[PDB]
Amino acid sequence: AFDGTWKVDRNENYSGAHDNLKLTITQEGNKFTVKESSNFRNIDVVFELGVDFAYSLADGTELTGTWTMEGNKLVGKFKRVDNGKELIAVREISGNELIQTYTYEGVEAKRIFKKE
Repeated sequence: AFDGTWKVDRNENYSGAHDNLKLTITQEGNKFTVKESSNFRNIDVVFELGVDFAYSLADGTELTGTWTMEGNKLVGKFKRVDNGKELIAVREISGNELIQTYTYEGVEAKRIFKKE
């Protein structure tokens, strides 16, 4: 749980570099980075667990939050004040994988992926 790579593997794969997600988390003593590979380069979210902070992410973000990894959960809350105004990731490792329910202004947008 939160210990190794996750997802995606489209054949050998050629060049180009296109919307190549993949998760990979591996806590190591309050140091869990998450492999939020998305449509904003790979980009990682590093820090030391229950480590609050105002950290940019996509040169036009302001994800200010605090992930307080609780074993199998992912409580905290980051927002892009400037416009997204909320892009939490309320979530817990469903079971042999994760979703990531981006809690946004009232909605529960869950992305459905997993692990490899």
